[PDB]
Amino acid sequence: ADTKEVLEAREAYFKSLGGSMKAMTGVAKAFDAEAAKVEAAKLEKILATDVAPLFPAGTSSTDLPGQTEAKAAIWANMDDFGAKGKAMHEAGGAVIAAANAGDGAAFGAALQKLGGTCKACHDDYREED
Ligand code: HEM
Repeated sequence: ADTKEVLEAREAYFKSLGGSMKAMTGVAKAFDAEAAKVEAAKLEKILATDVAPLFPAGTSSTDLPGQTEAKAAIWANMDDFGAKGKAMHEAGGAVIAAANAGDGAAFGAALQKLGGTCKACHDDYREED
């Protein structure tokens, strides 16, 4: 694709996810049902973004040095990359459901699971440079 925009788009998407994770961690530390539901509503919209089109072949850190942290491995293991993304979506759905139920204990436990999915993908597909 016209490389510039996909790189901006996916970085914006992950940045918003990071912000969401940061806010929900604070809520988990001091559970408040209304704060949890507000963050969940935001996360719900973020998770609706289809990022597949944002990862066209040829946009790795090897192809565009210093402009992205996406490892070439992503395109070498596309099915796994998609599997890891689905795991996050599922874990994220579980967090939203917990927040909407107003269950603090379920919210915290679900948040840990979501965090694990960020790490699982980062470990294999994101540059640590
Ligand atoms: C888990 C909910 C999750 C979070 C949180 C998260 C955050 C995140 C940030 C803050 C970045 C850097 C973005 C920036 O430019 O500032 C980032 C980057 C990448 N991520 Fe991530 N990420 C979470 C989850 C996942 C999952 C489940 C995957 C893989 C299926 C994934 C992948 C990536 C990749 C690739 C990058 C690099 C993108 C680029 O540099 O173009 N992340 N993530």
